[PDB]
Amino acid sequence: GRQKIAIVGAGLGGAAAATLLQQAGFDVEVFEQAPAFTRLGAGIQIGPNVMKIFRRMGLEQKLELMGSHPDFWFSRDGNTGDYLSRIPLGEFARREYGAAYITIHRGDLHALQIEAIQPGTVHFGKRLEKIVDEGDQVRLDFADGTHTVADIVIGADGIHSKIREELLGAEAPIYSGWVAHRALIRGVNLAQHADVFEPCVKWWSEDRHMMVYYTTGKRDEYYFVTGVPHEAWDFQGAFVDSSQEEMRAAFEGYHPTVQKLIDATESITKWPLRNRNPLPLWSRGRLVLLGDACHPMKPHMAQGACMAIEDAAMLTRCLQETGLSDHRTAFALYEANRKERASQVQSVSNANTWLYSQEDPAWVYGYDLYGQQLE
Ligand SMILES: Cc1cc2nc3c(=O)[nH]c(=O)nc-3n(C[C@H](O)[C@H](O)[C@H](O)COP(=O)(O)OP(=O)(O)OC[C@H]3O[C@@H](n4cnc5c(N)ncnc54)[C@H](O)[C@@H]3O)c2cc1C
Repeated sequence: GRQKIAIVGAGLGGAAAATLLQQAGFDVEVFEQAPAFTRLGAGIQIGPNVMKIFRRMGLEQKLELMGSHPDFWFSRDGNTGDYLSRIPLGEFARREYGAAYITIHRGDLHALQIEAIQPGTVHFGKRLEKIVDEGDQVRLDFADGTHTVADIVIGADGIHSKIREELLGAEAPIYSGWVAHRALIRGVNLAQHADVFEPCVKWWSEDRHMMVYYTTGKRDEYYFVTGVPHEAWDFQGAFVDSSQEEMRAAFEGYHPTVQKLIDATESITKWPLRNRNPLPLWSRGRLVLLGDACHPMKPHMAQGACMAIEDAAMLTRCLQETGLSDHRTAFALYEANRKERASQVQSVSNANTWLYSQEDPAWVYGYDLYGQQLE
């Protein structure tokens, strides 16, 4: 008796799903390949639509205390500093969308999310190598020679998803012609230029950009992440070190505020971004996918983790409707209730002009996931 869910991947999507599903009364364990838990030294942006999901988890208030609450998102021209858009966030967002827009330290958010999972149910050092849906249950084999069995398996295992591979076979090669540079800035370097350093700003030019925001309400730590054309990635790491000289050449011509940020860094890392992504895969048999395993996308709108967390919330609602004994109905309802919004996000990402002009972002931030009728 008593049915079991195995989740592969303890990233933001897998850890959200584990929390929501356990809080709903399901029996859930999580299997993560990393040998240890790492707090990523990076920021992340979380819109009101996802703060409403952290609310269900009991984490919204804590995240509000930890994060920065920008009053606006500014899009600015990279060369001139002209204001291309002034998107109201802050108290306007709280009233209009029903929750805060925050920017926050991603590693600390991630730790808080894993700490909401029942102790004894998250297993590190478990890299899935083989999975077989035997028809009435699924067996999972890990690289350390252990295994586990479950009634359904959630593929929360990211763009390199092994669940996706077991279903579709080996994915065609995808190359990388662009990178994201990442840096955290603190210090007198930050204090010296605090008057010109706005809380949430995207600096744009013809073929590249730099996004910048604070990670905490103290505004003592300032983060940037870029998107920049780059030669094909052939390094073994998921990242490599970059340098100020690299960044200053890539951002030649940008406004003095951006040059000040580059000069203020101590350590920059570079991350490969894929040129292409496959079409969504939602479920097959006893396997269901969420987040970057399901609908990998270019990072143009920076809503990927938010979409993974929305997936987790909607999947939980659908399993609450059907129970685990009727997983095929749940998995069908999940896809039916997510695919159009995922497709709108895809189409707007393709245009790559999100908040470049003074547009109304309500369709993203005002979305009411728990209000949607599953039908
Ligand atoms: C430059 C950039 C900026 C971004 N900014 C934002 C932002 O501000 N806001 C936002 O919402 N999103 C943002 N995103 C998108 C976001 O990072 C991703 O969409 C999100 O991480 C997807 O979460 P996930 O849980 O689906 O996958 P992941 O975060 O990739 O997690 C997958 C997990 O599965 C594990 N795993 C993989 N293979 C296996 C295996 N075989 N066995 C076991 N475990 C395995 C991995 O180790 C990992 O822990 C950005 C992305 C980029 C590239």
